[PDB]
Amino acid sequence: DIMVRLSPEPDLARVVMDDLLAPSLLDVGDYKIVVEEGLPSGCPCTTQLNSLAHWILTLCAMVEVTRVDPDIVMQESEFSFYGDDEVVSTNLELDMVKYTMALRRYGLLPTRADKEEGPLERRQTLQGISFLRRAIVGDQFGWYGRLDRASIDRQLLWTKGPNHQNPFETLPGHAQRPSQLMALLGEAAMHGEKYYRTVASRVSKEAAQSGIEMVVPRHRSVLRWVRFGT
Amino acid sequence: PSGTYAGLPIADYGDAPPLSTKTMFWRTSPEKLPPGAWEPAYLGSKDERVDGPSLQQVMRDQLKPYSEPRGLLPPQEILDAVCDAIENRLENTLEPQKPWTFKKACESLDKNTSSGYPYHKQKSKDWTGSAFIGDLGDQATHANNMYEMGKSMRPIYTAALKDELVKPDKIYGKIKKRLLWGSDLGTMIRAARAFGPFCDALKETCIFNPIRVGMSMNEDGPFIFARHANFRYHMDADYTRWDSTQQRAILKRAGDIMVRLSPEPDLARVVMDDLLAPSLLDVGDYKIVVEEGLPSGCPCTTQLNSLAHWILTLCAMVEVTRVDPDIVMQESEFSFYGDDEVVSTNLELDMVKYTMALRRYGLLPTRADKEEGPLERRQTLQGISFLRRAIVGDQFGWYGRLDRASIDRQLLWTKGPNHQNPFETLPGHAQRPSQLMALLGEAAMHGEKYYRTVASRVSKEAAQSGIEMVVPRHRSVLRWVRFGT
Amino acid sequence: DIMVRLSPEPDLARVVMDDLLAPSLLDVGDYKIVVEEGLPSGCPCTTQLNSLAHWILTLCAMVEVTRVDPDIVMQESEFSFYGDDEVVSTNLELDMVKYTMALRRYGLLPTRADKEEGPLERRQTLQGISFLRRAIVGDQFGWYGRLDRASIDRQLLWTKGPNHQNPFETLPGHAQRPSQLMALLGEAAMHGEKYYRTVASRVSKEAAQSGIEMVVPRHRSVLRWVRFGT
Repeated sequence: DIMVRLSPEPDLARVVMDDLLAPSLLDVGDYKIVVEEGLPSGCPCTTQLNSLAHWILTLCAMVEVTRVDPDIVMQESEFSFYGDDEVVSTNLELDMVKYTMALRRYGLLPTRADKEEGPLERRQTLQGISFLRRAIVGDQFGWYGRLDRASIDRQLLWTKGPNHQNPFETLPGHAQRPSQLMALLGEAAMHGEKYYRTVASRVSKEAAQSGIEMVVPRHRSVLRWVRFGT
Repeated sequence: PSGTYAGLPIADYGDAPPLSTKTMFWRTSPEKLPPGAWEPAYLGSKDERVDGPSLQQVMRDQLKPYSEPRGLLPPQEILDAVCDAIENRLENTLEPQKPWTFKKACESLDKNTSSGYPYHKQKSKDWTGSAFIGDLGDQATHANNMYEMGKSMRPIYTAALKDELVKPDKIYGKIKKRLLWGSDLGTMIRAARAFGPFCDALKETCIFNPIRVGMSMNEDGPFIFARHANFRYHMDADYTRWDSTQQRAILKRAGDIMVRLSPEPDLARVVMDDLLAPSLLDVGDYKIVVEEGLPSGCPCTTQLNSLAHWILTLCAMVEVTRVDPDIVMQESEFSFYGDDEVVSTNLELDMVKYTMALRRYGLLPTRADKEEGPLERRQTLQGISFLRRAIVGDQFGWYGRLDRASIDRQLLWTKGPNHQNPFETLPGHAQRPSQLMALLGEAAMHGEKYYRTVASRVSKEAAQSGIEMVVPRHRSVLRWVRFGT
Repeated sequence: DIMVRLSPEPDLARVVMDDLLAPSLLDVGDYKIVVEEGLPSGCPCTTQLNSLAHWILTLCAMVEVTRVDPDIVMQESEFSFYGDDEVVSTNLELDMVKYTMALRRYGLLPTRADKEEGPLERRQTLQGISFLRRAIVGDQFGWYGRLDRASIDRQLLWTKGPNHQNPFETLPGHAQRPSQLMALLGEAAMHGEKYYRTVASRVSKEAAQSGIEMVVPRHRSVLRWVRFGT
């Protein structure tokens, strides 16, 4: 409803929007089945429309529970959505027992992060919450998102290439991993000297057998590049 | 199916469309061609200059020597000695490249020319000034994956007959017509990726290294030939049926070097190992198997071929002279472009033993530019030729000048659309501004008198003509060709 | 006479040239004076006109001595000229006594390039002559002009700067070092390994405590940039 009304062509956008939401047709090999429900996640718009719903579902719960009108909640809160991924920040004194119910009651399925169990927890720090799969971290210089070391490590163990049947198969030098390789250093240097140095272990070797060779940067040197850019 | 086509095994059915019964050449005057004048090659059963064998048959004729017993390998002790020397020299000269992208490889290809197996579409039919879509697109994609993955593909070469001007005999005597191998786009881009960096390296050291592929006769000529002149003895060595007489064993030796100087060697090994594996050739009705000789389709091959050449020659010299190939190669300047060679050297070379060596390898030199041998060598660099140009010893330096008789032709014939009868006149041509110029400058270097008779012909060839152009003065244009830019 | 003939405004050149050659006025401070002879050497074209005379003078003797038509000698000879700077190569059998005598008669003062004495010797080897204070050298790859040891030694020991009265003074961290300092790196490669190491360091020494850091490429890696390219 919202996106159509907000589009330069409401008359036309409506016909298209009705089409998406109409009980959907999903080709699953042997058949095309009718999917009446959930989200039809094909199209371009989709992920925006998806987040838009998430906005609508979070707000409803907050208003249902706190009983403050939705403009005041929203002037008292900072929201972050991306499809299903979400941070919800508010000064309002929200009942977490009462909240989770409303959510579940709408048929949603919230879990206590990857810590298991509730009611959902609230905290008075932002540290620890994450978003787009990076850790939300704050220091003397401001806030930033930091892809965690476990997550960094895998990227060292796997590289993308053409479709094949055995995952343990190794490529050649693969002469197009300098872009990706650089980021890894950046990501690492935000975990202090100890770590970055042992990521300086691997990013070194896997640079020998590759298309070109450059020298590995200094920590403080790359951390700056990483934090304030560019 | 099975199992013998012109001396060679059958492996499968062919998919090659039929041979061109047509020429691209067209006459410039209706005037009756001079006596003994070159003409486009024979065009089969519909050709009207003669009734002769099928093109099918002509091609069988061309395939005879691929089945011939191969010649012998150079002595093992001399073979490695050289090969290790050649690579070290490249290593001391070649600027290391950065790997060729699909993007780059897809760009390199001569877009005006058949796709090969299996669509057989001219490449332009499917390109976007950008990348291959549709048919070739898919073909181009698949091969690229097989590259990065270091997995293998079987080249499928298509066979053709070169449309060119030939000595009239080769129409009215024993009909001959030269064989070409069309590569398939898969092998094409694949080899382009694998071996493009190397060829580029070669390009940008073609004056310092004997492999002159990519050179400019005009810009680079005066200094390549200047290096040659720095040596006492010079020799034509003129080879018959180079590509057919080749030994894969040596093609593998040049393959090894090439692969050794490639950015992604492991990826390159495969491509080579394929290129060199017994070649499948698509000759119309049947695909057959060519185990020996040089498979000529893809990029690379010409540098590959010269590189082999380099080896063979360097072998004979070490074989005969008894000298370490480093010294030979430092008492000598070479020039190879495919089979076209010129060898300049300070070492007294026993011409009898030397020729013998080459023949023993299963090569076929004829006599320099006369009849019968022992091969011979001169004290002077004039008289030798290369890339169809006579090397000239001028006060302003050395150069390449296209011979009189070669000019007469380029004035007698013009390239156009494909037609049935070479003798028709191309109704009021347009495209000559560049080509006319060059031949006017070619004739420039043959003196003031020759230039006049040319100028006039140029002009009535500028009669019914697209651009009403000036004949510049001789002095002026002679300045223009020699010195540049 | 030649320069004018072969210039697009001959009429007007005739003047400037007739001007440029007329008994010349030279301000030495106390007085301007008249110099009627020798080269008047301030003008853009100056060095070409002077080269042009060197040619004329070289041929004049050569032709006198061999007694062959000057254009013939020019097709049995190759010449390089740069003001007073020459290399004369030839297939003509040339009498070194009479040649020396012929020039010293034109009033020239040649000498034996490396042993300071005439008649001028003539060797069978292009190696050991210099041109533009680089020495002619030939290896298995071809010929090249190389700058010698002492000159490259001198180029490290000193550097340009603004005007000053005492030359042992040292300015701060000279920033226009790199673009040159690299070339020095180049020109020493051509003396091979041992020496190149000797320079490789002296280069490190400075450039670090100057602009940024220097990459000191491997000896064989410069040789290729230096000899071949690019």
